[PDB]
Amino acid sequence: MIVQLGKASVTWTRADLEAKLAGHARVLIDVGTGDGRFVYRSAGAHPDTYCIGVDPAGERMREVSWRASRKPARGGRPNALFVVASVQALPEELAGLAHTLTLNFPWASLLSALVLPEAPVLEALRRLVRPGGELIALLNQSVFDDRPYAARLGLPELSDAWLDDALRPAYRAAGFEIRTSEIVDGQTSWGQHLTLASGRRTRLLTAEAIGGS
Repeated sequence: MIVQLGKASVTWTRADLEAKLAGHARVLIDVGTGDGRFVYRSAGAHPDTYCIGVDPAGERMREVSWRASRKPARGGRPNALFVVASVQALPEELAGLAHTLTLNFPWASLLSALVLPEAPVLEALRRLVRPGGELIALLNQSVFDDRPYAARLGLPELSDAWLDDALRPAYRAAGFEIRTSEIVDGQTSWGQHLTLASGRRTRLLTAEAIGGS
């Protein structure tokens, strides 16, 4: 596994990770974390939780990973970790660790993978989650469109029909049972909505990882 530490990228093993994991009751993984501030904040709010931000561009994470690696009084957060990788090749060292897996405003390709959906991606995310653990997605169509020009199909509205025919089976087919499908609002003034939605309509999707018994 590649870990980001300021401008440095260091190689870690499963063993290295487990040494850090010890002493933490929960594990959070944020996929497509960007600048990583969500993971940095989570680390502060939940000392019990080891918080891992993942992004395929190390440099996006330079600032936060350097800051989180300082002494606590200087802003260090030792239960924070930043890993460079994409959903298309997630590091094996992360398999089965997450209680909570977040996808916050994924770009169009990743958003597509979640709402069409796309089995290989769904299967890939499921590999990160412990049984009984949760996938939480904040979905918004104003994100950056990273898809090739030809792949710009129109994306579906997450209606009950869509959930029933497209998403539930496909998520069950990947090891996930969809819990929540809700519009994040549904009466602020014009912009309080957009601060807490960002921008217009964002929907929340949650699913529980299901295993044997």
